[PDB]
Amino acid sequence: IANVQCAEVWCPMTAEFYQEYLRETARKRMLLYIMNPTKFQACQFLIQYHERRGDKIIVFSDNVYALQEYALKMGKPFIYGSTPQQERMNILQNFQYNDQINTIFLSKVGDTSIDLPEATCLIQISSHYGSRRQEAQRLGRILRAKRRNDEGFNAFFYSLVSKDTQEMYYSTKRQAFLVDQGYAFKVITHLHGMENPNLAYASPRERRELLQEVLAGIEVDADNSVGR
DNA sequence: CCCCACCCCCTTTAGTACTTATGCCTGGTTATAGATACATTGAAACCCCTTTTATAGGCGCCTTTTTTTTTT
Repeated sequence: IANVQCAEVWCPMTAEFYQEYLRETARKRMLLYIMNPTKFQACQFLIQYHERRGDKIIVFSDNVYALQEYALKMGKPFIYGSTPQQERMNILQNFQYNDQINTIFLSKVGDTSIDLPEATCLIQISSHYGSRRQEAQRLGRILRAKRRNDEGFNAFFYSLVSKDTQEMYYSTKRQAFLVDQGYAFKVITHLHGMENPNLAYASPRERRELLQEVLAGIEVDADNSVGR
């Protein structure tokens, strides 16, 4: 069946983002480790790497502010709570059947339930308190073998983690849980050859633009999307 | 170091008011089928042509004659 490589990708906090992360005490600070430009660049690189392989990729964001900043910047479709049934089905049908559209962004509305589509790669932008078990379930529902029976791994799960933030605490936990569940698991601190790609936020000024936008957000913007 | 108090959260479900689509029925004029106005080519139906020899009324129409009225 699907043979899944699980990885955490540890990304340093940009010093400007780390500065504010410390100073801010309300849940607003979650947005600084979520939008950290090193983490965005890692996500962007992984989408490029996998799209070159014609893999299908779902990127999960539990936070709507982040869902849009990522998807719109990377020019990928996104689905969340207010997305109409018609537009949602357009996007899912595109993901499933149109070879030009192989990456989509989905929020907490994905699990569960509408029918999560199948993919070969699942990237989680964030990690939080506290459901290790909902993560493995979603991984299981989404990931299908890329049709590479010879290969060691034919599907891929990545969880992006910001260093020096509360995100890391969730890591020793996730690693233990996933391996105990029978998964191959590793920690990636440096993505081989990100410097051969043209990724966003190469300049301090572009990072500062995003930083201003994050600082303008409120504690409400840093809550997970809730849905019943 | 231990106990008590305060702060922040997610749980999902029940209310009636408000908006959108479907069925409702309703006022023009347009598209159909056949007959009417009628007009078509077709045909049949119609009177018309050749005269005679006698009888004797009525018929209408002609130019010349006589009488009456008008004007000078």
